[PDB]
Order: sequence, then C-alpha cells, then structure tokens
Amino acid sequence: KFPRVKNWELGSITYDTLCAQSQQDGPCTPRRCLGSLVLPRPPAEQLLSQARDFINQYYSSIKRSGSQAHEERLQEVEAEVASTGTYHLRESELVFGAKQAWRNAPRCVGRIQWGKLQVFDARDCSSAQEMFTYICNHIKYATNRGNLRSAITVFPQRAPGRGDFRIWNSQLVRYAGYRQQDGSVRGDPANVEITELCIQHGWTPGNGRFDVLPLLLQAPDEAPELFVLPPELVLEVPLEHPTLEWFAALGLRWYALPAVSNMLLEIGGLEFSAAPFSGWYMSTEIGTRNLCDPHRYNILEDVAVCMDLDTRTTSSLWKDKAAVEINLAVLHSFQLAKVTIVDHHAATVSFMKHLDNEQKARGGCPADWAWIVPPISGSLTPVFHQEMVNYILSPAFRYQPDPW
Amino acid sequence: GPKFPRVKNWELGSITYDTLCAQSQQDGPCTPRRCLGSLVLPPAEQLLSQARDFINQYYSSIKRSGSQAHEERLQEVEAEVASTGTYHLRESELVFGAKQAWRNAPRCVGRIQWGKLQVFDARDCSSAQEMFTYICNHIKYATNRGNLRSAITVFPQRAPGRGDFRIWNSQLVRYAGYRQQDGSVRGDPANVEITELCIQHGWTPGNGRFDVLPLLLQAPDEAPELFVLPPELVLEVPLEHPTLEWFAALGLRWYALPAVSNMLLEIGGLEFSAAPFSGWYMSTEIGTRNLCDPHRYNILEDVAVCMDLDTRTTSSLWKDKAAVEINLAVLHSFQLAKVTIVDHHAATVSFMKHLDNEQKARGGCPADWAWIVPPISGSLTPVFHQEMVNYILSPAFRYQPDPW
Ligand code: HEM
Ligand code: HEM
Ligand SMILES: Cc1cc(N)nc(C[C@@H]2CNC[C@H]2OCCNCCc2cccc(F)c2)c1
Ligand SMILES: Cc1cc(N)nc(C[C@@H]2CNC[C@H]2OCCNCCc2cccc(F)c2)c1
Ligand SMILES: C[C@H](O)[C@H](O)[C@H]1CNc2nc(N)[nH]c(=O)c2N1
Ligand SMILES: C[C@H](O)[C@H](O)[C@H]1CNc2nc(N)[nH]c(=O)c2N1
Ligand SMILES: [Zn+2]
Repeated sequence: KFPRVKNWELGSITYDTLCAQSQQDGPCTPRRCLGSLVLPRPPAEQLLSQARDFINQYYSSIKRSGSQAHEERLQEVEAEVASTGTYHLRESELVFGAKQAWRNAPRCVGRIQWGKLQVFDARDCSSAQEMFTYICNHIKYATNRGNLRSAITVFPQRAPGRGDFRIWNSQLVRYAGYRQQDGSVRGDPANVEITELCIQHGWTPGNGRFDVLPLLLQAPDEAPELFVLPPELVLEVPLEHPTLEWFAALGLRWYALPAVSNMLLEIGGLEFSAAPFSGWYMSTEIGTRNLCDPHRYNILEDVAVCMDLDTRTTSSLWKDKAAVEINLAVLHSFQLAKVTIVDHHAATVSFMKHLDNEQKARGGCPADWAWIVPPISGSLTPVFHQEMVNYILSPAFRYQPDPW
Repeated sequence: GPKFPRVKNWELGSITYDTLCAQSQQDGPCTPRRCLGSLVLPPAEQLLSQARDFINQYYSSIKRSGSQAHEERLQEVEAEVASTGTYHLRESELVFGAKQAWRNAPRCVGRIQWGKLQVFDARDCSSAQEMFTYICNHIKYATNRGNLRSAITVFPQRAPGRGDFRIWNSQLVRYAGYRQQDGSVRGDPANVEITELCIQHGWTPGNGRFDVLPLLLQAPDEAPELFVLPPELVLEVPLEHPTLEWFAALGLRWYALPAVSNMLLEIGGLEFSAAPFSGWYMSTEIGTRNLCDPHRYNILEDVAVCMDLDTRTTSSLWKDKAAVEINLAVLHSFQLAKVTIVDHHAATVSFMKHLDNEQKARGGCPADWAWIVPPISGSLTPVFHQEMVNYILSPAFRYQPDPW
C-alpha cells in the first residue's frame, strides 16, 4: 500500500508512510487522475473524533502523550461538545495548529520555515473595526521595514448559529483592476470584481496601474465595511533592472507582503473563516506569474520590444528571454530595497531539505508537484526530478466560497 | 452539473467536461486518499473481452458498428482464440490500433499529428538480421534527409510459450556512456548499462562524448545479436549559436531522429514487444533535458562560464540564462541543417488545438500535465494554464521490463 518515491537526479528512494494518516479524500480515483485541477468542487461524533485526534497530536508534540494534562484536556473537550455541540482551543493549541496547517500545505514550497510563525490570537474580536486594527498590526509586524517575518492572525471561529467573520479580499494587499470602456483592464485583471465591490461599498477609486485596494471586512451577519490601509503600512518595491536602464521607465512595482486572507483554517474540526497569513515572496510569483501571465499584467511583449527582440516568431525565444530579465529585475529591486525575497533555485533547494527533514520526522511530506515546480526553468530545479505524494492532512488550510 | 470531471482553462476562463474517461478500462496509480500522478513508473477470459472492445472500436471508427461484417469479425476473433489461445489483426486493424495508441498516449504533446503515421507492418520478420533490415528502412524512411516523417514498425506479437521479439536499446539512436576510471561518465550517463551490454556482446567501443551505439536485437529464444548502424543512416546536427560564436567550439551535437524502441504496443489484448516508433523533436528535449539535466550531459555550468555569468550565486539566474541559449542553439542549428524541430511554444499552442479537436471528436483527451508542460518557460506556454485529466485508454504504449 505504501508508495515508493524516487528522485530521478539522484536515484534515491523513500516510502511515504505518512499518507496513511489522511482522513480526507482528494479528487483522484483509480479510473482517473485530477491532480492538476486547481479547485475541485457538524454532527457531534465527527467533530469529537477530529478534536481528539488533534488534541492527541498536540500532546505528542510536547512529549506529554498519555499524561494527566492530556487526559483531562480530552475530558474537557468531550464535556464541551456533549453540552454545546462545539468547543474551544487553548492559545498554545492554536499556536501548534496554525504551524501544523502550514506544515501540511501541499502547495507551499516555503515549508522549511514552518516552525517559525508568529501567531496573533484575534479570537476576541467582535467588530470589523477591531478586525482592521488587528490586520494593521499584522502588516506592521510582518513587514518589519523589509525584514519580513511570517505571521498569521486568527479571528473568531465559525459557529452554527451565525454568519462568518470574513475578509472579502483574497490578500491583505492587492492592486485594483479597472474595466475600461474599450473593454481592456487598467491594473490587475485578477481583481476586477473585488475592485467593483469596493466601489459599490463607497470607495473612491484611483485610475492607476497599481492602486492598493481597500479592505472589505465582515463581522457576522453584517454588510462588509470599507477600510483604507494607511499607505505608510504598505511597503512597495519599484522595479529597476541591473543593466537595462530603460526598465525603470516602465514604472512597474510590486508590494512586499504576500498575505492570503480568504482561506479557511481548520484545526481539530473547528473552522476559522478569517485567518490571514503572510510570509515572503519567491521571485517567480511576481516576475513570472503576476507580471507575465496573459490573464494578469501580461507585460512580456512590451518588455521584449524594449529589448528589441524578434517578436515575429516563437523560435527566437523572445518570451523566455524577456521573462528571465523580468525575474532578474524583481530579484535585483527587492535586494536593492532590502526586502526579503527568495529565488526559485534557493527556494526549491531548501524545499528538498524540508522533504528530507520531514522524511525522518514524520515518514513523508504531502506535496503537489505542479505547484512546487516553478513556472520557469522547471527542470533546472531539483524538485522537478523529485516524485511527490499528494494528500490532505489536518490541520489544514482550505478554500472556501466568496461571501457574496 | 454533469457527472464527469469539469475541466477549466485559467487563461481563457473556459470550461469543458471529460466524458471520454468513462471509456477507461485500466486503473492508474491514484486513489481518493492520495495522488500519485507525479510518479514516472507506477487467461482467454481477459483476452477475449479486450479483443471484443478493440474490434468494436475498429468498427465504430469505420462507421460499420452492429453490421454483419462487424459481427462476423467478432465471431472469427472468438473462434481463433477458442482454438489457438490468441488471434491476429487484419492489416487495416493494425494501422488503426497503432494510431489509436499514439492518440491515447497521455505523455505526448505531439498528438495533433496522430492521424499522420506511417505504419510499417513487419509481422513477417523471423530473425534478428531481418529486424535490422526493417529498422534501417524505418530510419531511412523516417529521416528523409531531415524532412522527418512519423513512423512505426511493428514486429511479431508475444506468443504463448515462445520468446519475445525485443530491441534492447531504449531508442534506435542513442549515445554511449563510458564509465571512467574516476567514477565520472564520458558521453550520456543515462546509457551506461546498455553501453556495457554492447561491449559484453562484442562491440569495440569508441572514446567519445557522442558515439552512436550499436543495436542489440533479439529474435525469439535466441541471444541478442549486435548490429552497427551505417553512419550515413544516422543524421546528426552539430550545435552552434546564432550570435555566440564560441558555442560551435563546444563540439556539442544531437541526433535528428527521436525513436522509442523498448515500449510495448498493446492492441486488443495483443502485445507487440518490438514496435519502435519515431517522430521529430521538441527543442526542449535536447536543449533543456538531454544537455542540462544533472544526470545527463550537465553542460549548464560550462556554458554559463563561457557566457561569463556569475555561477557562484543562484539569484543571478545564470542557470536560466545559459539554458535559454542552449535551447536557442538547438533550434537554430536544426533550422540551419534543415532538420525538422518544433519549439516548446509552437508545440504547446498546437497541443491546445488538439485538445479542442479531441473535445469535439471523443469528449476529452487524456493528458499528463507534468509531462505536457515544458521544462523551461512553463507558465509562458498555454498548457500550463489548462487543467488536464489523466487516464489509461487502449490501444496503448506501455513500459515493459528490460529483457535482461
Ligand atoms: C516564509 C516564506 C514563504 C514562501 C517563500 C512561500 C512560498 C509559496 C509559494 C511559491 C506558493 C505557491 C503560490 C502560488 O503560486 O500561488 C505557496 C503557497 C502556499 N503557501 Fe507558502 N510561502 C511562504 C510562507 C507561507 C506561510 C507563513 C503560510 C501559512 C502560515 C503559507 C501557506 C501557504 C498555503 C496555504 C499555500 C497554497 C495557496 C493556495 O493553495 O492558494 N506559506 N507558498
Ligand atoms: C510528430 C512529432 C512528435 C513530437 C513533437 C512528440 C513530442 C513528445 C514529447 C516532448 C514527449 C515527452 C518526451 C520526454 O520528455 O521524454 C513525448 C512522449 C511520448 N510520445 Fe510523442 N512526439 C511526436 C511523435 C510521436 C509518435 C510518432 C509517437 C508514436 C506513435 C509518439 C508517442 C509518444 C509516447 C508513447 C510518449 C511517452 C514516452 C514515455 O513515457 O517514455 N510521439 N512526445
Ligand atoms: C503566504 C504566501 C507566501 C508566498 N510566497 N506567496 C503567497 C501567494 C498566494 C498563494 N497563492 C497565490 C497568492 O494569493 C493570491 C490569492 N489567492 C486566492 C485563492 C485562489 C486560488 C486559486 C485560484 C483562484 F482563482 C484563487 C502566499
Ligand atoms: C516518438 C518520440 C518523439 C519525441 N519528440 N521524443 C521522444 C523521446 C523519448 C520519450 N521519452 C524519452 C525518450 O526515450 C527515452 C527512452 N525512455 C525509456 C523509458 C523510461 C522512462 C522513464 C525513465 C527512464 F529512465 C526510462 C520520442
Ligand atoms: C492548471 C494548473 O494546475 C494551474 O495552472 C496551476 C499549475 N501550477 C501552479 N503552480 C503554482 N505555484 N501556482 C499556480 O497558480 C499554478 N497553477
Ligand atoms: C518526478 C517527475 O514526474 C519527473 O521528473 C518527470 C516530470 N515531467 C517530465 N516530463 C517530461 N516530458 N519528461 C520527463 O522525463 C519528465 N520527468
Ligand atoms: Zn492523481
């Protein structure tokens, strides 16, 4: 049953025994693999057993498995679920759970950092106003003048009687997308809809290519509220190129802080609908995907023309050439601005080490090959050559529907 | 909606559903518990129903399903199995099954060409010497002085209590890999074992980085015989760069004809253990994988030193720059020598067109995302953004164990 896992550069072999701890089904069956889809489409005893498993994971982590603290905490959980149909985590438990959700995230290549996570307990939040304050602290902390620090802030869990705490934005920092008369988009095409929502709720919009969006924050069962981030909290990096003087004239820039804000955090069967987290960028996210994706800023052609490349044929490799300069520009500019960035070689090399650490520690690591391999120069990185097993462990981050 | 996998393109936002996967009669490696999609390698009762399915497929494809000739062919197939334990394909059935196997191959991006395949029937072949003649005709035909033509030569099928026809080499044309006195390898490190098997069977070896290997050909129940390809038959392309003048001095080269020779061709339960097939190259196969893989020629550093890059640090993207030029050199040299090649941009754009063709014709196309997406410039190609469903259809090419 246990899958044999080979690295093809090195000829080495491991066996994933960790996958036996999965309690949640992915999208594949023996008839067909759907491993490449991005998104595929409680009652007391089910919660109670997810809770026990997690409490068990927690006492294992602190080497107190079977002790008196462990025993009585299980009793406390059974007592609370039996009476109320739910329960609550202690702060240390939450801290362990948040790190473990990151650790378990098959699509994250930055997991060597997993144990280094500042966890802000925001479960004593009763308003969108308070959410904003908490969010501003997270950003201030996480940014740290360019010396970025991984952080998560956790707002109040879901409850059966009421609506969720939610952040409408998919990240804490995002650029606006304005549909134009002419049918094109100024700004980021990925954010057209959230830009339109911000306007609908009273935002006076800019008209630039990089207008930081405001936040729509939603307390249970209320209209979302609009909050503009103080601009001094939002660190941005102007993009120049080491050798190409003209590159700066493109006026391209990106924000320092990658911070997901619409994923659900699940710990011990409890669900945290608003729990934004941030780390630091790997350069290809910006250099390749955000700037060069055809459904994003789509700047490749512009850059190739600047580079006076032959755009008439594909075989001149003008796309590859321009894409490299752009990734180079992102790395250079971040390093110049003294803002933390990792390149895809450094990142994937450290992910290989993480795979080795996890093998010894846990007997495996869930990993999504298509997400782990970078979007340029795939086979030039060691992860390309590494077979990977993908499965869902809890604690987990999940996707959740947009609240509108 | 529909109870078949929903399949999304993220560049375009368009949706399809795959209904072809319903036809799959063979389980892959994945289960709901865990996806294994990134793994490289993972009596008469059974034969007769496979045969029936194939005959049904043939008859549907010529629009004569349910007809008297369809039923008589079914009856003829049953009788032949009933008395001999096996059966035999009519000529046009083999032609159809061979193309269908190419059409069904999830790992091939060149499938838009599937309808154009020269099928050479070599089911009369009765010795190792004749296999050689057949193979020489294939190479001459397929090479066509650089205007390459897809072809497959089919030798006799596995028999009950009778040895297989086998080609021992993994491709018709491959370079030697000589294990050096100091652990390192001269030539292609992927070919150490086969090289050593050639020497063991009486080949006098060269001392070069690019020595074309001899063929080890095995008739049923006989030891393999060694055959040297006449060099006038093996078209090679010396590698040079359009602007970097020193690149020619590296003395790199590659062969024109990519020809898989150790795969099993399965058709209606019949097994063709010797059925070598060939197409033409996608440039990344040579420029990226064969030349730059750490476990192949590993020339990235050498080229980056020539290009005067900073190889002491990852963030100079020296690997990415050198890789781009090596690929460009491959494209340019093949073009100069008038030998067919396709770049990873054109290949993938044409594979997208193939997915549309197949949606309309069969209701889907089995595709292995990890293999379809090229090893450089991944997200710059349209296939990165296209979700794919992977499943096994028959007729098929299979991996098979090495005969020794
Ligand atoms: C510390 C530096 C970090 C780096 C360099 C990093 C890198 C990455 C990259 C490149 C991806 C793929 C992103 C994409 O292509 O959309 C990713 C995904 C992800 N990361 Fe990390 N990450 C870091 C920190 C974190 C932290 C702190 C967390 C949570 C505590 C986290 C959780 C996730 C999750 C849940 C995904 C999947 C996102 C999705 O499926 O939409 N990462 N990361
Ligand atoms: C016409 C030009 C063709 C092109 C451009 C092409 C392209 C490719 C590429 C890039 C791969 C992946 C190779 C690798 O990374 O190892 C591949 C795999 C494959 N191709 Fe095609 N191909 C062509 C013709 C053919 C033909 C004629 C056949 C057989 C009838 C074929 C059958 C296959 C099969 C079975 C694989 C899987 C190989 C494996 O798993 O080892 N292709 N093709
Ligand atoms: C925490 C962290 C570190 C890092 N280096 N980089 C990141 C980028 C995030 C993750 N992944 C993209 C970025 O976030 C973008 C917003 N995510 C929305 C969810 C989503 C998902 C799929 C398809 C969709 F249409 C929408 C996060
Ligand atoms: C027909 C055709 C067209 C084309 N453009 N390109 C090709 C390259 C073939 C396919 N794929 C690599 C090349 O052939 C190499 C032979 N591979 C043996 C099987 C194998 C599998 C995994 C790991 C291994 F070590 C060995 C064929
Ligand atoms: C269809 C395909 O799964 C999709 O384009 C994925 C591929 N791999 C990825 N890998 C990362 N890191 N991020 C992505 O957005 C994607 N997109
Ligand atoms: C581990 C991974 O499956 C392996 O390195 C695969 C990835 N994709 C590939 N894709 C192609 N076309 N050829 C290959 O050899 C590989 N190698
Ligand atoms: Zn799968």
